[PDB]
Amino acid sequence: AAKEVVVVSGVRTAIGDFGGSLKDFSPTDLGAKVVSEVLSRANVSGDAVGHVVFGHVVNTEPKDMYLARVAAINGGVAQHTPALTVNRLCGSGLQAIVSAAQTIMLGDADVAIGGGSENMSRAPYTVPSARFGQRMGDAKLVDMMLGALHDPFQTIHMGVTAENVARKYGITRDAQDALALESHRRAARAIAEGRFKDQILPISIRTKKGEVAFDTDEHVRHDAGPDDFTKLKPVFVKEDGTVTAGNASGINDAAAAVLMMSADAARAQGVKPLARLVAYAHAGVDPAYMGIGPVPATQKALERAGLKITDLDVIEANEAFAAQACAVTQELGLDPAKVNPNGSGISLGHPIGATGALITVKALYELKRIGGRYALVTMCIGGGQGIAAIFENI
Amino acid sequence: AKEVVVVSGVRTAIGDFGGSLKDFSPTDLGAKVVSEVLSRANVSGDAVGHVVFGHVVNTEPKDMYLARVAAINGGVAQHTPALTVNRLCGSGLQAIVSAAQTIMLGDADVAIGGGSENMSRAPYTVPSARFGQRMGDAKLVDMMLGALHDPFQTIHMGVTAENVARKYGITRDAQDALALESHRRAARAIAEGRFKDQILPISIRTKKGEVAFDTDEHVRHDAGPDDFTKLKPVFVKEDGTVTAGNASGINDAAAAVLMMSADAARAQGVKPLARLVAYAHAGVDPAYMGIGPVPATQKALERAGLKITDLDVIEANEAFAAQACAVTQELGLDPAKVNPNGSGISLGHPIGATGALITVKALYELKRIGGRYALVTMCIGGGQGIAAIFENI
Amino acid sequence: AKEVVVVSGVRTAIGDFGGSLKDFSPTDLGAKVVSEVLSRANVSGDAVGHVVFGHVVNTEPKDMYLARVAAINGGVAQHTPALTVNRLCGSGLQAIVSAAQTIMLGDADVAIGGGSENMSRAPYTVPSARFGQRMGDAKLVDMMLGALHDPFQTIHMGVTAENVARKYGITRDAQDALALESHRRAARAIAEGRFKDQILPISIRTKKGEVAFDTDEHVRHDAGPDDFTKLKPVFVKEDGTVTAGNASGINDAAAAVLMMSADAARAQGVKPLARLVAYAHAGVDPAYMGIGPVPATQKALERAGLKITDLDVIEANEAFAAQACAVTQELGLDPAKVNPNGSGISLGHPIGATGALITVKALYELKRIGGRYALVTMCIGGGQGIAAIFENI
Amino acid sequence: AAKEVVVVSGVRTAIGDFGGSLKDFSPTDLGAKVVSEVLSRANVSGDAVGHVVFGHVVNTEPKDMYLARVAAINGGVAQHTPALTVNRLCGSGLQAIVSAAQTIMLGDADVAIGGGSENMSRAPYTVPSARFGQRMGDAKLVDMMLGALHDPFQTIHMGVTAENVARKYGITRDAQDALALESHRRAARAIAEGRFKDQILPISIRTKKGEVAFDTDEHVRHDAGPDDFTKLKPVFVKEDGTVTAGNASGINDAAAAVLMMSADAARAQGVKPLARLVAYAHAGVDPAYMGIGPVPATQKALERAGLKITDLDVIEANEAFAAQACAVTQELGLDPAKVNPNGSGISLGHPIGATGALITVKALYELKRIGGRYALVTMCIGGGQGIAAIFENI
Repeated sequence: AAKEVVVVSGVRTAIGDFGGSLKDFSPTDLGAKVVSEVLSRANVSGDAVGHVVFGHVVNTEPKDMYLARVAAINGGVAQHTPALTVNRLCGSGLQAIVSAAQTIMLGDADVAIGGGSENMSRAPYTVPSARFGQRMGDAKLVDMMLGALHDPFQTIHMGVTAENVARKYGITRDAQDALALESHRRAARAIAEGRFKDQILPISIRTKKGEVAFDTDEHVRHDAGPDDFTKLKPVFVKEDGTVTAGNASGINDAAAAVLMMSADAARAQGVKPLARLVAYAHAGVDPAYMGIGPVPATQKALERAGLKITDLDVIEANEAFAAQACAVTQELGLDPAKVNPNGSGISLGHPIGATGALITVKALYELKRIGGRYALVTMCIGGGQGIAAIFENI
Repeated sequence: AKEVVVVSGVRTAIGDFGGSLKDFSPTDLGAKVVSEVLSRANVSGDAVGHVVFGHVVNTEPKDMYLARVAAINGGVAQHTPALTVNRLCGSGLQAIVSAAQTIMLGDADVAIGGGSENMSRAPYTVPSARFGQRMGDAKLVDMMLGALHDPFQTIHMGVTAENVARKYGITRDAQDALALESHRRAARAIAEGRFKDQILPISIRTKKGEVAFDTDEHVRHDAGPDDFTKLKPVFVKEDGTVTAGNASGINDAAAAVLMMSADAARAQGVKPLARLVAYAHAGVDPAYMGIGPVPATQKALERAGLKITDLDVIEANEAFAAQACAVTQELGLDPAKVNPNGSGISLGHPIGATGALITVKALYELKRIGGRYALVTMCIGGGQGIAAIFENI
Repeated sequence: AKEVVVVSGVRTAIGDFGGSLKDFSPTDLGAKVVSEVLSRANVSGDAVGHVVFGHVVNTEPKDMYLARVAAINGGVAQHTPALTVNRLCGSGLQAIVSAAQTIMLGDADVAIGGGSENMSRAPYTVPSARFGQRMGDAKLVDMMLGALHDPFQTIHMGVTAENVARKYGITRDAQDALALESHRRAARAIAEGRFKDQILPISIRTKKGEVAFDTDEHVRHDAGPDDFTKLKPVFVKEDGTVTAGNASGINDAAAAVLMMSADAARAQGVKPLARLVAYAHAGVDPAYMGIGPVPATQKALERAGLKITDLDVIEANEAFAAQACAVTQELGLDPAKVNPNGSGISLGHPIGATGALITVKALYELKRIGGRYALVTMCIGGGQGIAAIFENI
Repeated sequence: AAKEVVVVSGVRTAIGDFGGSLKDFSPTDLGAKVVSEVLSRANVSGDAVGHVVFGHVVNTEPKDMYLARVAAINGGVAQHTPALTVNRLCGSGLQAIVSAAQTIMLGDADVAIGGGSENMSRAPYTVPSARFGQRMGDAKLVDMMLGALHDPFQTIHMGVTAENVARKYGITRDAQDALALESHRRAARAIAEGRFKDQILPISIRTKKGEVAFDTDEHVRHDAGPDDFTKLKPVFVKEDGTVTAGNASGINDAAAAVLMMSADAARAQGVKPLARLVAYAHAGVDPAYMGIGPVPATQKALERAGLKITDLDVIEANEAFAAQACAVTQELGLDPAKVNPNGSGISLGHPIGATGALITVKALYELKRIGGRYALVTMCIGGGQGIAAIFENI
């Protein structure tokens, strides 16, 4: 049978705004930082890692095509360890964990690191005409960030797909604004109570005034009220819009990782782990309704775990758009009080490829905060997919 | 872990840098090979549990969706998950392994694994363009050349080939000898038609009319040893051995295989190419990445319960003659069974697709000669190797 | 106002877009023509009072220094002031006028006037690159095409040529007739050697060895009317008449003349080409810029006390057959005396240099036929014309 | 003989910082604004202009290759008026005035506008490899602003040539800092007393808070003291430097213009003019010592006017670098109290192609402020030139 997967350690950076506090840190720099820190939290030597897998979507420089391997080596993992970079768009961070968990389940590794890293502030422009020349007439610099945020089949912003989902599932503007506000208030409470302190790795940021520690998610508005979201205008369609800058996730910079071991290695070393992996599942949907991807993915994951919605103490379902996040909670019958209890993409940000690893970290630490048992991690995926994993606190 | 059978496979002909496939984006070539493998396996696009594609150099925004776009435009139903993987030069074989893992773990009964790369379309980036340069000249960065540079010492992959030539005693004469033979085996394979059945022709729009591109165009059909000894090194100024002639090209191509669980293949009455026996991965010193195949192959043979002499076909990519000679030498392989129809030096190296493409070759060679076991392995920039073993059936 | 004599002049052969002079920067070509005119006039580079050069499209930072770089690297002493002027297609003749003005006003006894342009090397700009684009695709702007667009209506200069064809009754047949004849006159001039003495050969580095570039390469030597009537318009989709064949090319070239006060020329025993009789400028509707030469020429003939029938040589640049036919028609000129050896359609239009270059032609034609008065005029994008009249001596 | 040239009107914009308040106004936009305003100040119809000449160095867009003609037409000058753009680097603004004055002197025009316009914030990057392609390996985006500030013969920054001049002419660091400080204090006094109000055309600048008037030279430090310049480090050479960011001119955005007429047209219309043109002169020098160009140019201009240094009531000599400006004043024997009495490039900025027209405006208004008679306008020129003009208040 398949080997049990234990998540022994996890960490994330705080999440930086677009053009904000992490804009000078490359995706391989952020990835190496979380690799070194998960190894130290698990008390695992860099020479004892079987596989490294990292999620990552937008290459900012040539090194990023080597991302998992540079993150591993500069993170202190020995050169004999294989390293893989995976891209399942917004779900890459969680995919990387599943992919790393699969090496353990199949007996190819006893230890594996799964992470993600993304720096959207550093997303590049391309010039397709530069290699062979344009010859005459104007050409373009192609924004690879906005490009990654366009559905490749209809060439519409992810935001338009969020409007498709609000329309189809009856998610009003007032519902989306209520979810957005509540996410900022939960995140601001979590910061004030220190709920994130143990799971965040501070980053010292070179400033002209001397070094200061970046250890707080800066996208969060701490003074928010209803009118900050009411006054805003829809941004992605000209007619009958509901999706705004305020009730859509940010675009952001972050990295996160977890370190996992077979259950037998974990036993024999005597680790005090975060959780075990119970099940995962994938799904594809209509690309024009990609925001509801978590629904079938979550259903299939719960079937594989032998669990029901009501057994979930903690749910991290990324708020890519309040339009889709509301529809996900509505179609699955979730309790909004248990979904994203400390905020999510709208308030903390959406550092694409890192997001799915980061919110796994969030779910596992929240399980420990409340003494819960089971957590669901799930996210929608551009191009029309969903991914879900269930973890058990142990 | 369930048994994985490879029922069908296909590849495009390999295009030269700036050549016949320069106008075909990577998702276009990926969609073509997807649609064709579905039809060769006679499998509904509604019956696929997972698509995984390897791809290294994003040429446009759509490429960040490559597997998904390849699957949808190739006729796979929207309900199928789709994943893009990057293990540099091994990405193509990785995608096959990753897709086979979904079947081994019972997450899918049917899976497609493939690779697609168009280096001709590799872009230049401008890292200062979003927030501005402000003052001073800025860089336009070659993402193709950057993909071919080791990220630790910022040296060309070719310098790591010189390192491997030093450490393992691969002379310049030894390299050009392999390079020449690779081209003769390829030209010989093209002439006997060995590649016909595995290649999907692509119609390439010319002013002269419609013309079908179905032949690997990197091959020198008139090659003699003199064409190689006259060239001189290009990666180290003095005391060098790797040249443009004994190193692979960089190229444009796509390939894919369709796989099923053993049960599903039986129930569908499909006559399969091969079965997956084992795979393994290895990490090595990045300065010596070209030797990656040796420990990968050793670990895979261990898991498969085989030895080197049980291998009837070996596709060990020729990234550089300097590396491939050393791989053969260290593993004790029979050069007659290693790349019997050429490899990267003669046929090309369309990186993210190569591992899938040479898997296709290896399976079709097994059928040509009636062999049993085939090894597929390659070196990986950054310092890895990947290897897989297949059994004809 | 003192008398201005043109003692010497020279030009390069005109290169095609992407052709023989594509590797010669504008300051390089400018320095060449400076050094040569000094030596043809036998004037020390220490004796020059002013250098003025016309130039429109900056190809690199040095071009913002063009006149100064051309003068210094051409051997003019550093104590000579140097000015770059831009009156678009008239810049070359403007530089001559501006340099002649320093002599007329007694600010200098010796002055060089010239033009230099390399359109092949015209750059692309990135206006968002300094402070960044932030979000959304950005533009790479073609500065060559932008130079050829009217800045008021953002239409190609060719559309203004269609406007001129409408208003003045210039048929498509009339245009191709001028275009064909321009090419035959040029090929005929090249064959008799009319251009030999005025052209400075430039050695152009080829893999085949050293080869001398001394012949205007835009000329079709085998031209018949059929090569023009088969092409069809390119600047308005329907109801058009201007084509690639009856419009000038865009080209790379440099030219210059050296001038002196009458007294200084006498004292130096130099045998001059001609004297400056008069000049004038005109502004017109930008949508009809191609008719600019007509009022300029009329005003210049007034100041010179001459009429159209006193002109033995006319160099009226052929920007578009549609415009040049109308200029000849409105002024009542004899087509036999207008561009007797071709002009922009056959020879090319290296814009900032053209006005200087066709001044050179006009003066050398006066010597060839023993004529007295020559008119030099051209149209100017944005809606101007410039004209100058010279007297052989 | 040559016809007398009367300067009837003049105007300038305030001078914007690099990336500052004028960064969104193109050079043809600024040029049209000053064209329309000089015409209105002279009470001259746009249909009665004989020639327009504008100085301009760095093309920011295709329209700039038509700069004088777009400035003229969009400024309200009739389309029958010829328009010329001139480039004599830093001296282009004054050259444009001389060139326009020459059309009057030679009887080709009775009215002529001479101006300059530059927007360095909008100076572009080029990509020489874009038209025909780079094929392989990295390429460059070429900074055309920094390129314009490099000597084309040795490829050294103008700042290094300023160090050549300080060395050769014995201009110490303390002298350069004293000149720099004094320029900011004079400029700040001029702003507080309103000395610039009549000569500046306000520009309404679209801001999110509503329209605000840009009418004050923003480069000026109003709170400066000696230590702001002492603390700074040399910027252009590694050894034995004296030239700093603080004692070098800024790079800037501005436009200016004057309108001139033959003396007979001015008489017959009855204008109340600023000044008459007395003489101008040019000079070239060693490109490596370009900063002393104003010395021989000023000497030759004074010879042509039949005047002496001591007849000059007002001197506008552009402070490109305190190193060169000090040497110019020292070699000509000028009184520093009469040179740049209200500041210059170091404190107000150096909007290259506009600078020479702008400081003509400054000199003519200062003549009126003090009832002086003769003003010298002079500037150094990259590549090694100088230009000078003398005006008489009438």
